[PDB]
Amino acid sequence: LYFSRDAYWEKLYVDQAAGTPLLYVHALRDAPEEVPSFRLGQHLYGTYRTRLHENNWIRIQEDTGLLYLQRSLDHSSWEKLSVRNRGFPLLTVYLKVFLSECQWPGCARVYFSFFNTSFPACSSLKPRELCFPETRPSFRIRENRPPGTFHQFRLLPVQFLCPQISVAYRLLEGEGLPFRSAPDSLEVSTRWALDREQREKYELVAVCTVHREEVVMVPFPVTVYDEDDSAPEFEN
Amino acid sequence: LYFSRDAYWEKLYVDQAAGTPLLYVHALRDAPEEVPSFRLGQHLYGTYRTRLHENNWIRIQEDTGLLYLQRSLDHSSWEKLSVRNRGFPLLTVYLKVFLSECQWPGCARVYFSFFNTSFPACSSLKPRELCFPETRPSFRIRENRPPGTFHQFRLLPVQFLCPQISVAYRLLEGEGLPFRSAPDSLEVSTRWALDREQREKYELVAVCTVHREEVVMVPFPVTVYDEDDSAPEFEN
Repeated sequence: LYFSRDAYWEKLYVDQAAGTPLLYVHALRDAPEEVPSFRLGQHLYGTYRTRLHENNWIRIQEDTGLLYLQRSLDHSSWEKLSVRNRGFPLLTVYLKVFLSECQWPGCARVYFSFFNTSFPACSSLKPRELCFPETRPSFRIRENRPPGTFHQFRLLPVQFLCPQISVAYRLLEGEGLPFRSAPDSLEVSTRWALDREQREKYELVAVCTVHREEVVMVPFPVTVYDEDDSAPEFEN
Repeated sequence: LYFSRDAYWEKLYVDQAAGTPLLYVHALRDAPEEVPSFRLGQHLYGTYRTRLHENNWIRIQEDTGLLYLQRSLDHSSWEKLSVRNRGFPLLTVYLKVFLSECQWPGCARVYFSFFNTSFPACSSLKPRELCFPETRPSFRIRENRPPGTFHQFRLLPVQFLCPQISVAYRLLEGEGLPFRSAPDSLEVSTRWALDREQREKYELVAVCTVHREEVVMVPFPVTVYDEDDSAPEFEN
């Protein structure tokens, strides 16, 4: 089994409610019977991999790969983490996610940009921030390995705190291609095994419709990996 | 052998001359006859450990642990690195430094904050920026292992580009303590083996005198490690 990304990212605010869902990770199969079992590392990490504190706040669903807040992060929580960050401003905190050192394919790092404020007002959010993470993701899919779900598009803290904003997604430029994003689906999956001899790189278009409708589009890149090698491929 | 820090940091600018010296790393001994031999990883890394490019610019002196620019980083160099950073703004780039996955005690990560400008005018620099890195370092020294040099204070790009600014350093609060920073020395060393049963943590004061004299002081923390365990200790 391997993650379809080496790194994930979202934002965390002061005083987000226990019960906020954060994002999903995804593991694809190396053999047909493989089933992921997700678990978190024990600690939260800050600047230059500083070990900050035991993670008392974030949990993952072992079967489905959903990360969520088990306990709210209040002002004091963020202070405990800040003071352990070796003098650097606390800008980012991350966790490790194992699927059965933290390195792809067996471990993903989930990064959260900390914002010292409340989650913003719903009405303040522009379509780009409602639709996709701040930097669009790219994906890793091994040739000649079984197809499966490798992404989910909806921003979970936005769907949770702003449930009155409707958001929908589709792909462009995937016709004839192995990718499925079905009507009303927030998931993206492959349809058949990939093969680097046919295509090494895909670049689809992800399209988000918010609401009066407004649309935002971003590239959707997928690199086809070797069945076996662990080394990251360059991305351009 | 082990590094006396897990992470190092400095700044890099556009168009710094080939031949700029950057900083030293230091490896202390686990047994009396051990001698480090330093080598760099093959690549430069950017945000969330993105593998950016082969490192064509920075070299290290294998015996002494001096990192320096073998080739200037011009506007185009920084563009090659930026475009490989997976859509994230290029703020930090790092290298791995092996002494015989990159994890203490055998591997240190050296981080450079990239500033898209020329190195600043010498006359613009305040004493704090002339004296110490932006976030002060802290050190790791194993109990019951041989003493040795574990830090060097002078900021090498500043000494190189601003040689008309005199800078000197000493410690306070080390009397009776195992630390030596000698008159006119820019190095700090231990004098005898440490022992966690006597002291687990030291917090000295590093004092820099610039030039008319102005002085800046910063804490100088040292954590005493187990002779054997690799796990980072929390720092407060």
